[PDB]
Amino acid sequence: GMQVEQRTLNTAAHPFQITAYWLDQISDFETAVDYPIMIICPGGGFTYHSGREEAPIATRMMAAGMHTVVLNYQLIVGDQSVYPWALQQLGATIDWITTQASAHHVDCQRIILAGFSAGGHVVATYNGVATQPELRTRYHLDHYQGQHAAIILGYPVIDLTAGFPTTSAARNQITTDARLWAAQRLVTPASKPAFVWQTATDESVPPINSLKYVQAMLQHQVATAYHLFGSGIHGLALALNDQAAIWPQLALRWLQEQGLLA
Amino acid sequence: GMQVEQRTLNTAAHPFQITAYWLDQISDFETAVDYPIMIICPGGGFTYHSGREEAPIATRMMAAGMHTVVLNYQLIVGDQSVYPWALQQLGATIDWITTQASAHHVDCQRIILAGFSAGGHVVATYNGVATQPELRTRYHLDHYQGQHAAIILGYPVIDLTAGFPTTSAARNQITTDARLWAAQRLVTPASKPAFVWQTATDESVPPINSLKYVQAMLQHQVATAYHLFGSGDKYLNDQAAIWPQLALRWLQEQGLLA
Ligand SMILES: [Cl-]
Repeated sequence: GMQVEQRTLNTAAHPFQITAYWLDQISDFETAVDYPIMIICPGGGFTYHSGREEAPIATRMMAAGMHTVVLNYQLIVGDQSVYPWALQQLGATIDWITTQASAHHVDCQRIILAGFSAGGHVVATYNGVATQPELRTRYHLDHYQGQHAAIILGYPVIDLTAGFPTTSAARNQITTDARLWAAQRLVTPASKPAFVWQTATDESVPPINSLKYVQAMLQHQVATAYHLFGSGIHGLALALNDQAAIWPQLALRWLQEQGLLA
Repeated sequence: GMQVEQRTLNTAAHPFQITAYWLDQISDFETAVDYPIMIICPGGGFTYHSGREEAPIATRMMAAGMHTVVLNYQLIVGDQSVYPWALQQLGATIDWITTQASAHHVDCQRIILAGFSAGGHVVATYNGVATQPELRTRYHLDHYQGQHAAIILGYPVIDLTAGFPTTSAARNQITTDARLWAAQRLVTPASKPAFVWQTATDESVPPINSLKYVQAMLQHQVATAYHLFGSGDKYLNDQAAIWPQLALRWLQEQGLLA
């Protein structure tokens, strides 16, 4: 069982919506077991918030014994830019989770960020910025509590010059802050570990994006797994076990290896 | 059941050893089967031929229904170069397999090359050279019959300037033919499909080697997959059990197996 909580949060005068899915305890009368938590930054190419792939992933991750929160980060809608706002909102969401840690029994040493497509850009960029003191200051992230332990990236947008979006006017709408264009360029040995996956045949998000982030992580010897699946079927929305999608099985095992999951 | 055959073969005045592991036919009421075959180019940094990881891998793969041959390609031993000799030996080994195909029931439309570390350089370079008639001529492969359908690469050496060897004298010893240094640069749409992987327990070069090959394959629209579990034991044991499942699935997706 789970409790669903919808909220509208606000930071930096850019309100945003989240849904929390709080996993129930085995008993209300037992000493609490603090569960890890995954914060999901959806896809949607910075114009919408994808749910199609994200909802099944949330379900699967929870069945493994985790809480999940979906973060509907700033979009370009209504002639806005995404940054720096999305980074502040992700920071504010992590902070909010910490404030809920006793109420819903959240292990705040085991906060995992997961980003898909455009959300992958937000997460990957966060992973860089939030782990460098100078950049936290610059993007005002030192106002927030809590930190992530690791990230998961599925078909992430990583470099806004690498094919998505298709035009420079679109890139500059997302942000004119060129420092945030290329998330791989913000990787340092301080970046938290990452599990990255994509399909080789991806015609929506150019695969060069994940190759770029993985290169940089490996260059700085950050703990990293990367799975580029041969067939597009492995990237389809969810419904080794031959009867279930491969990638969640790999990600879960990786989280176990990283000490982030029982 | 299998039969083991040891041979010392010779091409280009550079002898080389192979061992072939020929899967037995079963007497049954299933239709005749010619089995695929995997040719293993071992690791060993061009100074030895590794068996420690290769042996159980050969064993796992044969259990999926394939023959295997192990090719002890040219090393730098005795003040020698690796190339072009290793490519010619691999070509010769494939030719040899075609001549043995009726005797052992080998599906020569399903020859799979598997290269580990330094042997990954041989296999990756071969996938590029042997699929281009002009480079076939240049490296005297025009002479040999048979062609591989796909390759597997474990933790491969791909670009002899991307970390290993650590010295120019070393690189030159492997080969002074700089066209052969960077296998990714020889990828074309004619290159065969490639499955690449590495587990955390694997000791090899920086994985940017693998990434560079895989990107080249993507750029030329050749089927490829890449499974990096980590770069550097219940969990490590498990990775060893998991990657072959992915390899075998991929081989099935490619029509190369069951
Ligand atoms: Cl959607």
